[PDB]
Amino acid sequence: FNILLATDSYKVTHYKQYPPNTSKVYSYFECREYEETVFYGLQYILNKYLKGKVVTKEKIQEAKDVYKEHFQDDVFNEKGWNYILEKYDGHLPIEIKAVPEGFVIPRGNVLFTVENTDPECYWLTNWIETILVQSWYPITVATNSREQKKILAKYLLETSGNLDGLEYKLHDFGYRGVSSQETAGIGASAHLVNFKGTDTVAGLALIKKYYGTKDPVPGYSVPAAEHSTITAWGKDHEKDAFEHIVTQFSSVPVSVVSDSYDIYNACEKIWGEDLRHLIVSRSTQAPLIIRPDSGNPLDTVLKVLEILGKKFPVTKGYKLLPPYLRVIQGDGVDINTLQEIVEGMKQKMWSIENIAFGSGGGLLQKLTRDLLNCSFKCSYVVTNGLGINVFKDPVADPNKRSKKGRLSLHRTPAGNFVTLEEGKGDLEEYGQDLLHTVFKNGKVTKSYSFDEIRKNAQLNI
Amino acid sequence: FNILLATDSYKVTHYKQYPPNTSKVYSYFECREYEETVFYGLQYILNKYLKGKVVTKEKIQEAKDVYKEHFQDDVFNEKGWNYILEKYDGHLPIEIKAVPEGFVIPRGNVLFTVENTDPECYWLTNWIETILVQSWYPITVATNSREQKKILAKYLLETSGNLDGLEYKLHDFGYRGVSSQETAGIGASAHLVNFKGTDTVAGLALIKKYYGTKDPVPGYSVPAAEHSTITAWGKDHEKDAFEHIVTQFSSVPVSVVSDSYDIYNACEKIWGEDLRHLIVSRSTQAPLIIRPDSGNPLDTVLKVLEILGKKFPVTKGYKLLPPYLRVIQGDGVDINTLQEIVEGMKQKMWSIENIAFGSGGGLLQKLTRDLLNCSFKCSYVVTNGLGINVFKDPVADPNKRSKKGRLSLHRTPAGNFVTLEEGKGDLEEYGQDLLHTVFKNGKVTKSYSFDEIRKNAQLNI
Ligand SMILES: NC(=O)c1ccc[n+]([C@@H]2O[C@H](COP(=O)(O)O)[C@@H](O)[C@H]2O)c1
Ligand SMILES: NC(=O)c1ccc[n+]([C@@H]2O[C@H](COP(=O)(O)O)[C@@H](O)[C@H]2O)c1
Repeated sequence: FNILLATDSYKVTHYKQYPPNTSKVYSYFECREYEETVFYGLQYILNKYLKGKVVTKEKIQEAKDVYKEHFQDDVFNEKGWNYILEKYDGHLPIEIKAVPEGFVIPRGNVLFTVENTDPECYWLTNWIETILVQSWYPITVATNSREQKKILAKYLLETSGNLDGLEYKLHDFGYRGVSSQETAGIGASAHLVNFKGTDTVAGLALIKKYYGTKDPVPGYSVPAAEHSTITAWGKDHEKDAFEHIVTQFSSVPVSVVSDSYDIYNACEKIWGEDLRHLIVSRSTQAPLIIRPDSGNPLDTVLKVLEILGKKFPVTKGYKLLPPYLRVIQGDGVDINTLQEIVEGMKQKMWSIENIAFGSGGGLLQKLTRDLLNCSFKCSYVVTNGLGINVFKDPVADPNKRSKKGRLSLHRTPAGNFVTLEEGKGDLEEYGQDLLHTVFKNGKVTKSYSFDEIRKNAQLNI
Repeated sequence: FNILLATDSYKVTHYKQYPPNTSKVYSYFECREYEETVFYGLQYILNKYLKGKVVTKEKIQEAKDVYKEHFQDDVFNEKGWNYILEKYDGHLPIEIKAVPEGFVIPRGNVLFTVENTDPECYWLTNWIETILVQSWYPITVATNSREQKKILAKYLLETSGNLDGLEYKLHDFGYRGVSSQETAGIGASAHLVNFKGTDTVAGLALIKKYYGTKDPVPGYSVPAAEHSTITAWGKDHEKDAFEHIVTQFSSVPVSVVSDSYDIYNACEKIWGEDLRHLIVSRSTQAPLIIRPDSGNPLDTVLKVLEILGKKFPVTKGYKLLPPYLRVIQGDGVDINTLQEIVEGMKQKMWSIENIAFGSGGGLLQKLTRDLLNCSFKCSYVVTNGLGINVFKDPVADPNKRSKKGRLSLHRTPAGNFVTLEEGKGDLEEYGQDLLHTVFKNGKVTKSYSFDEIRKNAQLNI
């Protein structure tokens, strides 16, 4: 990894575009005004990509040769980097201030800020914008996940009276659905800020390496079948597949995909008759978890619950299946369908304790920077020894307006958050800044554990 | 990276669910029936994650410790992996056949197959499904990027009778909008299969390391301004920013974002009057590229085109701006809005040679496995010494039905593609199988250069 090659190309030519005599470039990151976002992921970026000696004679050479060919010109600021190499032993003269990871802050607030600690490197602050803006992913995943947790708590509570098992209603199935091995780990860890159910193993590695927890692992899983593990027996032997797997994993929870050929036939006949004796004998701590994987998410769940209800003993006002029988909808689930499904179940008078959800692509991939409008902007800049407040303000789009001057975040007397502009924070009217330095001159100054982060992101419930 | 930790959690328990006496598991990947996909990206995966000695005593122990806590049970198939370490020195007893990369194949066709080469490793085939499926991303970006090229080619050919400069009509801006550094490079290289304009430097590295090109680099870029490059000067001194920039880059093409305050009160006044002399004086090889970044993409472009048309000399029957002035729409661009904009310009009688497009999130992030239905499935298995064709066929979703038995791809006598199922491919009816062994027993057996891929992915016309 060469940080000199980890930025938008045009940013290579920027050092020649700022106002002469500029000794400071101050920028900030916000989820421009999901009215509530979870701040998570910076630490990962700090350690893995910005910490220590990121500049070397070799890397400078490599960049030089690349850009020379990339621009068909020699715009690369070779001298600017050698400076950092020769004076700071390849460490970035920058200071990043940010809110504690895990913090739930309303939109339109400053989350973190970046500024060069050396006037000569006034061009460095925005050079690292590209790599820093990717924190949108961890923030969005955690937030979107947390909002799904809210939807689940609301309905689980309404239909059962408690939230027993909430931490496991949304299971991560997004490993194969994301765009890369790295994205898998980042996103899966973001999801674990809110839940404990995951099949995206890469998530456990990242958390262990960059954040850490008291317990051995942040998330857990259970044995489960996949289509190949069923179809391999042959269509005529689907029942044999089911019987084998349930017996193999008899003393623990086990999920078996039942839609290989006909999910309904499977629930009514196979599970409800042919193997019924193997199911009802199951412990409450190790139930069978039937798993549909096709057709309309809400219709299939209701139709599957309706059938199992005629084959098994169904019992606050909502119908509950036997403690040894459960269902998991792990197909076509995203924040929107999730809402439709629980509301759809609530209507049909089905308790939510009867179900769990598996979300992959909709949980870790179908997310974008526009969702929370994660943006990095220049608000302050010193030119000719004079500090002026800068900002954009497109005419045809008042939403894209950025904040002005030096920023700071404060806890308001009423216990809320307020972001102050134009250095007004220096006047601690609402107390001291909430943003703390987490990085400075190649050194990670402040770090948080996954346990802290999890605590900070708890729901009000 | 630990391949023993790079799979979906439930796949760790699959070895105990397969039919007993199973010696082989044969699976395939396809983009279930965008009626034409660009196969690209496997080579990156094979070399970086599957090649060589990927199994070691350490990795076995690590994987064992994690899964013991993850499953709260000891289910990890330690004996299975030790066998691989002792028998093949950590090399994966797997063989992967695949259609040449860059190949443009219609959908519903097998793109690559996987199977174990040693009976005791029948479980390995689907253990690596998770990591192999992520190839959906490169395949999708490249395909989406190629379809957009078709659109640009169609309208640029009707408005100017020549595809000159098509290669640079769609610039990659998605570096910051993507979920990770690795995704950025993977996706960027994918886009570069069809174009040469990019700002996502990560892509140049990956191509150089895993594919290689005749030329020094796959993509190129030109100097461009950023909002902070304009606003740093101050609201009142926007014209100064513009002048300084166009001057700094007076001999090379330059892009200047001009919507920081008022896009229209910038093209008519500043660019059309105040600094017009610095513009009409520019070379055809270093024009001024005006860049709006907000408001309706189509409307802003059309309105900006009329302004510039009434301040500069305008000339197949379609309007054209002086060779020293051009426009790039680098906001709100995706496959769909791209079509609309080129369409809108056509109805307004403007030539496409007048504009270029920059796409970020829409290009590399707003995509999922759903788009092309990229799926990995088991089609052939050998149990009790006999091989049977297997597959899924969900009642409620005919679309999710999978192919049966050993597969092969063939070039029809009409220069088309066809997938022969049930090993019927052994019969040289339509020639020889196009799937080539690319990986076997831990070694990459066949590779392609980026030049071959681009060649294989070319468009008709
Ligand atoms: N434990 C499990 O049953 C499990 C885990 C991971 C992925 N998957 C499968 O892959 C899919 C997830 O990917 P998407 O949600 O992105 O389509 C699911 O629909 C499911 O069929 C299943
Ligand atoms: N050369 C360039 O002008 C350039 C390069 C990379 C990113 N960008 C910015 O980032 C945006 C693209 O990212 P998204 O389309 O994903 O929001 C553009 O609208 C632009 O404002 C601009």
